[PDB]
Amino acid sequence: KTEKTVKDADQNIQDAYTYTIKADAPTWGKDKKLTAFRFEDELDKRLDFQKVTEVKAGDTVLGTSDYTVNDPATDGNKLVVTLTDEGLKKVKSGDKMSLTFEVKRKEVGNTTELKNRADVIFNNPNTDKEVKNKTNEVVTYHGKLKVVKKDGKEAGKVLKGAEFELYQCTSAAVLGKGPLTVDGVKKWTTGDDGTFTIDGLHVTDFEDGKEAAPATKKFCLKETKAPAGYALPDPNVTEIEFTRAKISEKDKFEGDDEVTLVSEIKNIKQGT
Ligand SMILES: [Ca+2]
Repeated sequence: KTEKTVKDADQNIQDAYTYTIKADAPTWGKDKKLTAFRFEDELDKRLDFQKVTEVKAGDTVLGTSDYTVNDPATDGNKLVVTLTDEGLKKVKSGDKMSLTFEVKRKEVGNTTELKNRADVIFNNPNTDKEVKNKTNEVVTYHGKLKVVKKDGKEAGKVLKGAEFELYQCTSAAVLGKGPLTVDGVKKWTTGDDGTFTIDGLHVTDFEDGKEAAPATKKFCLKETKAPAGYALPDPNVTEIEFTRAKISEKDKFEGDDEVTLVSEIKNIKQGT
């Protein structure tokens, strides 16, 4: 069957991840040859194609002379991987074709979901007819994380200058991997409105194209520096339940839209 898979677990915005397209080549006798075979994939506009990592015909790993790659940036983000005449010679009747390529998601954009589907288009050597087989659709979800720094007492007082790191964690008491780099940044500071937004993070409840198995996967914000005149909170680690359903909630805080999770973190004035 014609199948698409995505390997994206824990890959945030601007982290490389991969798609794989698998399809059966047609069958043909010794008196014929495969005259055309290509993969096509309309990449979501939020993706930046990086490179093809592998093209295989059965167990044969193809080389760059065996296929051509277009430039998705100049073809409306459509990727086309076409077997050359040398590449078509390496294809055996009924071979399982495979294409793996790498992308980066540039931003969350207007939906947490980012879908992908592909087509395999070839000439059937038995009839010389063009055949087009579409894959299933796979989905990758990312959301924005907005942090709003406030004074624990004085309601409505937002605080500039608070500094934070981000970690993977099982809980706020047990930090995992980090400080994480997200789109070249590994430390964020609250601005004049007491906020910053991390655009963006991989959701925890869905990964590699399917629902995640029940697990205690979370993100944690570590406040490393409090605003001037404020004591560093204890605890200074805030855990975030960064799921599709939690992100989708809206109008609970300023800037709380369906693609952003808003986390309000309190600080007590130095000397209480
Ligand atoms: Ca929201």
